[PDB]
Amino acid sequence: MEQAPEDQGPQREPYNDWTLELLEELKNEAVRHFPRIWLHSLGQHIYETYG
Repeated sequence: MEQAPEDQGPQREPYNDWTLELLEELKNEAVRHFPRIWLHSLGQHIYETYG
């Protein structure tokens, strides 16, 4: 074993020493292609957040 374990199919598990780094990737992903992680996320929390 020398890789991030899927665990019951493709499923998140950020705890591992592998994913300690793949977390680094994931957050990198969340600060690379992140405009609509602000804009469609808000677009969503406006549309859904009616009142």
